[PDB]
Amino acid sequence: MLEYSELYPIQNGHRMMQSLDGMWKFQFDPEEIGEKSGWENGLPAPVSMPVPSSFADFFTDHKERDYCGDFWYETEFYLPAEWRNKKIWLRFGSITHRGTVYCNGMEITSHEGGFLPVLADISTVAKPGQVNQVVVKINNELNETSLPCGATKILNNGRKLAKPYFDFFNYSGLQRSVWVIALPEESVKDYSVDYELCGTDALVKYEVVTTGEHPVIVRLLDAEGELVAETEGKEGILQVANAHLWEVRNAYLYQIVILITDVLDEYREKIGIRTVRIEGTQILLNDRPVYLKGFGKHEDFSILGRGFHWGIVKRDFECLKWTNANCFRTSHYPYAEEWYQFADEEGFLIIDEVPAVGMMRSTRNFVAAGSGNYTYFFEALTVPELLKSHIADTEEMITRDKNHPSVIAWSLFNEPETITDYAYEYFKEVFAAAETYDFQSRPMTGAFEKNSKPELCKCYPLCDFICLNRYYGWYISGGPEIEEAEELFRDEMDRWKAKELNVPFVFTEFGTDTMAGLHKLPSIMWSEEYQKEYLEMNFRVFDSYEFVQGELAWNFADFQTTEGIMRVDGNHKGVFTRDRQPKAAAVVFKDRWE
Amino acid sequence: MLEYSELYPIQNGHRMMQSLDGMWKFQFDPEEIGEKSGWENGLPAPVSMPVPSSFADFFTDHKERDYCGDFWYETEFYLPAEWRNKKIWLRFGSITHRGTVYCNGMEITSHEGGFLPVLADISTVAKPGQVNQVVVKINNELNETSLPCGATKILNNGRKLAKPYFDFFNYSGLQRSVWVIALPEESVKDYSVDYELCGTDALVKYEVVTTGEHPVIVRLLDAEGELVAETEGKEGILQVANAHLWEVRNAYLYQIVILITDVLDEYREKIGIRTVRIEGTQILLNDRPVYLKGFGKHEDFSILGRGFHWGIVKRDFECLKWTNANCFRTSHYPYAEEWYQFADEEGFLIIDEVPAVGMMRSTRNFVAAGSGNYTYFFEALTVPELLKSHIADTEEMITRDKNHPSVIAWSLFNEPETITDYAYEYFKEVFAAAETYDFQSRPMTGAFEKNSKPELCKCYPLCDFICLNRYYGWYISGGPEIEEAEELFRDEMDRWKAKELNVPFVFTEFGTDTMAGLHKLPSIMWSEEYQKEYLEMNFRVFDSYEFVQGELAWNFADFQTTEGIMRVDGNHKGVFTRDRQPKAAAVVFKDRWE
Ligand SMILES: [Cl-]
Ligand SMILES: [Cl-]
Repeated sequence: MLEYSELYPIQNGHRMMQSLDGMWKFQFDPEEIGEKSGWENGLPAPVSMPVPSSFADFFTDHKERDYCGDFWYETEFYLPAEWRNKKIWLRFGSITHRGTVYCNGMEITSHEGGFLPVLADISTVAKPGQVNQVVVKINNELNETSLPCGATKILNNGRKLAKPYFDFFNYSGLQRSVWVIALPEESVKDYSVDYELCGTDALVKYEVVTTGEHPVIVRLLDAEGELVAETEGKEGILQVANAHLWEVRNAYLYQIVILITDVLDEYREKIGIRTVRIEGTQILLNDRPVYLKGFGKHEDFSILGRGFHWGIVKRDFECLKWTNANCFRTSHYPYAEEWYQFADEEGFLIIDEVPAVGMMRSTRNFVAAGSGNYTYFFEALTVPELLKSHIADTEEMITRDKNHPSVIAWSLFNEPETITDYAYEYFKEVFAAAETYDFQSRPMTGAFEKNSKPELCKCYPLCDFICLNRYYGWYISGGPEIEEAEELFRDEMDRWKAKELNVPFVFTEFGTDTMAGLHKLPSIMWSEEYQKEYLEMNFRVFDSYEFVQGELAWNFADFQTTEGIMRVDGNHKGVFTRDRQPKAAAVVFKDRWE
Repeated sequence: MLEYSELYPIQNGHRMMQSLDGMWKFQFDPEEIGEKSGWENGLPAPVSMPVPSSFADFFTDHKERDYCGDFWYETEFYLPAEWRNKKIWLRFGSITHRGTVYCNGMEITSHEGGFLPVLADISTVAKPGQVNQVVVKINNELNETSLPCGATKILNNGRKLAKPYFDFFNYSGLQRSVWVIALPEESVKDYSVDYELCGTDALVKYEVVTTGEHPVIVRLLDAEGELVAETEGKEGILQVANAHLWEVRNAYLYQIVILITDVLDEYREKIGIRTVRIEGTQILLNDRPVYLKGFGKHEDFSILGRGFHWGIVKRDFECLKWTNANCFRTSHYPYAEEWYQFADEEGFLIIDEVPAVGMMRSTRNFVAAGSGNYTYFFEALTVPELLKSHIADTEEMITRDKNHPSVIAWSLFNEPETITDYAYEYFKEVFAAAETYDFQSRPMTGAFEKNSKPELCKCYPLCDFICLNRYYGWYISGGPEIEEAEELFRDEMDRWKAKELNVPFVFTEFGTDTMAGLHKLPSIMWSEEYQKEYLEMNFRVFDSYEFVQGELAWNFADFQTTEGIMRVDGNHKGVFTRDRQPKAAAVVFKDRWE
């Protein structure tokens, strides 16, 4: 279990917080001489770099956009003098992909994983009342011992080029907000809630972790601040009579309030009373079935790359609502915590995905996810280091996101090898670990490439429901062969039906690249009309199987990828353009999903 | 030698001609029951179809655009009564890809090859003074015994889908003009001219073929109609003193006049006195070196497909002149005869290409032309039938085009297998046959894919000069690897240099797909800026080798291809858009080629 708290920062009497967002100093370190040359003390010749954002798309030259290797940030903040006697942490929403944090010259901690928060305890070096310095050494290379997976090519000048095993640009930097926070010396470290429904009434079971021994009181407030339940102890049950349940696209948020007393700490968070259970082939939310309708997405916008902005969230949610979606998948990595906060208010359902993408050794991975070629990926001697990373990223993800009502499943892989017992052994461990970290035991899943065929795949028995990525009519029998493609699709769904697994299937990826404004009569692959015809055919197949309980189309919006001959300025399978405007097919979803 | 004349039709006393262009009747024959059901007599339920044009892009539904198999045309013309006693032929500029011609109910002839004229002698069935009927059964399937090569997929309904081994849409139909012509019973069938330069003076050596025994007189007129030479005999030498030579981008056309006498026939054609010789690594035109600057092209325009229109020629030549080009390659098939006629007036140099494309078994042939995978193509038992077709298409091409001054080389293959003695044996025969059909023995060549490596290729010793297709910085080390690509290019050109072959090299294909209006700073593959950077780098490499004597960039204009995931509405490697407007890179050529 973890040496820090994953809880979002708040500001009350006992807990303080100050934003470090703004313009930082930035400098590339291509010869990797920073540590030995005093950069922990300040950067020798930096530039200005916005935070949060991704560094790549600001520059005007290739070597800098495509930089791969070591690079540094530095900034300076004044701590209020009133934060003596408090524990003081730096909280980075993310450090992509790995980094060591230095503060006032001292190395505080290093982290691996570029999509989950990083906590640095600077209590012993922070100078309250004075100006303080923070310096972060970051690395954005890809390998097969960390997620997401890939490789690093050295070119003739010795400069490094990222060669990912995934299909999305390797944005990196400090992409999410950065805080400095003050906690009490005895503090709430973690807590977990589970829900039971008793007719109209409800139980909120909870457990609490603290950095101390003092008694804990837990209060639960309704939307208007009035009290509805109170229990003493670090373990308890809250009784909410005539409970107001969090519903799909109709949220109700209670407020939990955790206290440590003699009052030493207070933590407050919005939660939603709802239950998630798989009965047979159905997904039950509050004991009634739900059908998932929505999109795979990316944290991706012009200029900012993966940088968080609230304006992107607002628009992306006003578009999801306009299509009448109810659900999205945080593909292929946990998002910024603000996305889940807002999903909670709006009643969207989230499949939360750990970044286990790239577990097949292929640099053009999307044509290759149906080629039939096994890459011997889980037979290699780096696999134990990889497994340790994957489990640690699952643990940090679940701890961070488990108390959001919108999060209803965990996706623990996208398009890996599953056709050999080497991969069963691997994934069995991962699921085992995820089952222990989630106090609610909500459904665990992953998304399968076409190569994980019903006859050969070893891993679908680990899944509570099964997610399929399928491109019938695009990478398989596309264009004039599109009727062959429908058959082949039905052929496979027939074989899955024949297995009588009695579990739900969700299509988590299907789509066509579509250039906005390419019209052709008759339609051709890449036009707007072909996208509509494609979707109308996948819909017919989905609607032919009682156990298909969900469609998450790929993608919500055009996004940026590694450049290559099959990628025309990124990936054009969006239903919206990258500036968040709808292609002709968005209307297809809107109508179907009403 | 051939049972018909390849000479363009003219109209004088002795030779008459009438156009059949207009709206014809058209009908698909998917069950292939036309012959047995009386369609030779008239079509049972036809539609209207323009001639010349390609049928595919008129329709609004897939099954008809993508039709593959048998299909029929029919029209009706009145012959003047005055054409009794004349021999009467139908002349189709083309019938793509194969066809049997019926006239007034009788089968006249069938043809194989879809890019060269088809002559049908209807003398014995034509009814002068009445209305006559012509009916053509056509087939547009692809195989490995005819050119260009491919395959035919049967889908689940039994309908056929063309699966070409080449990268261009399988347009088909009656794509060029169609005449009915009247000849004298004793007529000029063929003639050939060769040129010698004697200081300021010149010799036009000629031979003539007739369908008879009567004496032949040959006259040569200058631009203004005045006489400059006369010789009796079917074999002769014309002495032109103070000759006016056809020059690059500065043409002079004399007029040859062939007569049969007692006067029984007259044939007239414009020719240009010029010489083509390869001395060492130089291409000499009129004994001085020339550097080829221009484009590979296609017969390709919106709506019309491969249909000929003079307006396309005019605009395409006003664009070539604007880029300061001097040369193009009729890739990948002989064009309509009007293109060469106009090249003669404008002084452009032409590499004339027989349609020997597809001689490697691959349906995504352009990523595969550098993959390294041999397809065992010339070891197969269809190869002798294929060779017979290729030689017959070379023979018909050369006979048709040999007397154009603009035609200065023959390309006899594009991107075939060359790395085994199976293919040497094949191509040795082809060159042997082409050498016999060309009275001027002008240079013979072909274009090589990257897979025909210097160490392995068996076929470059047959070539008078060597043509290379290379995509360094696009299908090989493109994008951020573009400096690796330059090296690799130089590595190969170094190996060719080391072979000290002392022959000229012409790059006949290099380019990048470029979406008009995609700008990015820094540039990415597919943008307009990347095209410029690509070209500026290939130019540096070309300019580093004394023996590179030509650059023909691919392509002059965006054109239509089989639809697929790597083709965004056709092929975007044009320097012009398909509507004949310039991308940013066209200006690069303009400046370099002044
Ligand atoms: Cl640059
Ligand atoms: Cl249709």
